[PDB]
Parts: sequence; structure tokens; C-alpha cells
Amino acid sequence: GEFSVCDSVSVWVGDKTTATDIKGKEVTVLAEVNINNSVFRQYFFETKCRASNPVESGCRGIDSKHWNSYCTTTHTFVKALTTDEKQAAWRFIRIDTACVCVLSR
Amino acid sequence: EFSVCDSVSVWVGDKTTATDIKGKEVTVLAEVNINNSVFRQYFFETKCRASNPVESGCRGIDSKHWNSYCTTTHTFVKALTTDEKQAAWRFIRIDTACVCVLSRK
Ligand SMILES: CCCCCCCCCCCCC(=O)OC[C@@H](O)COP(=O)(O)O[C@@H]1[C@H](O)[C@H](O)[C@@H](O)[C@H](O)[C@H]1O
Repeated sequence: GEFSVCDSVSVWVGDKTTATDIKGKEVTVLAEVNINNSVFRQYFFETKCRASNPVESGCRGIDSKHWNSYCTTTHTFVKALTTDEKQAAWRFIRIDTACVCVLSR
Repeated sequence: EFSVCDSVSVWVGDKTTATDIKGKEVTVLAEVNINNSVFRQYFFETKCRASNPVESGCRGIDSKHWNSYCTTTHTFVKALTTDEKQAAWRFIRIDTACVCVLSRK
């Protein structure tokens, strides 16, 4: 009978094209690799905020009196086959992974 | 500005155990040696620094109405693994954020 402080929405992404790698550069993701008609697809599991303000006080369950709060997406790093158009390689790329509550006194 | 739960982030290069996307417990092959080329699987994980940042539970929570604690959440990354039978690439869950969980008092 639990509530999250922030409302998430997850999807699978099988068609990712563009991304930022762990070094802050913009890279292209190779969705599929076709080897002798055997196809390897890259899928990513992303979680994103629904609203930045679920409740109107910002986050849910916050002591609205002392703090203001909002909901916001944070990322993690996932390895992925990529190019920078100079080179094809596996690069840790940045991935939306959760919705978290940020405080402001 | 300030987070409701505190995070800690680690690069894990020696993973052995994991749970795949089907709930099966699988072994991770952290290190593969081919000819004289070693392949070490690297993962970026984020865990809770504490389940109770403040005594109440999560920081900032309306402690009157609300019970709360901090806990990890996960994405799914492809990892080279084994169960009893076969070696393969399986989606396994890895910790990626620390979020606050509510419960009505
Ligand atoms: C629906 C059915 C789907 C079936 C799923 C099948 C998918 C099979 C995919 C197999 C691809 C394996 C691969 O081809 O992956 C190699 C590639 O990931 C390794 O490259 P890299 O990460 O750069 O290697 C590290 C190095 O291990 C480490 O020691 C170093 O410290 C790092 O600096 C760095 O060099």
C-alpha cells in the first residue's frame, strides 16, 4: 500500500539513434547489427518522470511548509555500440533511469 | 537544492551474481579471455547511501502523515552470463538510483 514520492514512466527503446556518451560528446547509436541475416537489436530500458509536479506542491508527501520540491529525471550510464563518425565502438552512453525528488528550503 | 535520498555511485568490474529480466538468478562472466585479449565487463551502479538519511526516513517528508524510507531502483543492462545450462547475453537488473517510498500513517 505504498506511494512513490514521484511518478515514473518506463519504456523500452529499440530504435535509439542519437545520444550523449560518458564524455559529453554527441554520438550515434547503431540500432541493429545484421550479420549474415542474423539481426542483433539494441534495446534500452528508460524510466522518465511523468510530471515534474505530481501533486501541485511539487513532489508527493513533502513537508510543503519547509521545502519546495519538484520531480526530475536522472540518468545512468549504459554501454552501447555507437559511432562518432570517426569510429565505431562500444561507449557508455547516458540513459534516463529514474524520477527523483529535489528539495529547496 | 538537495535530494530526498542520498546516492552513492560505483564502477563494478567484478560482478558475479545477478538477477535476469525473467527473475532467474544468473552468474555474470566479469572477465573473458580470448587469445591474449582480456574483456572485462564494466557496470555503473548507484545505491542508497542510507535507507534513513533522517530519523523520520527520507529527507523533506511530511513525517506527520507519512512514513518513508529510501531504496534502490534499477535499469536492465545486457550482460554476458550463465545459468546451469548455457552462456548467453541476458538482461540483468543493476541499481541506478535511490528513491523515497511513502506509506500512509
Ligand atoms: C533477442 C535475442 C538477443 C540475443 C542477444 C545476443 C547479443 C550478443 C551480443 C554480443 C556482443 C559482444 C561484444 O561484441 O562486446 C564486446 C565489446 O563490448 C567490448 O569492447 P570494450 O567495452 O571496449 O572492452 C572493454 C574491455 O573489456 C575492458 O577490459 C577495458 O577496460 C575497457 O577499456 C574496454 O576495452
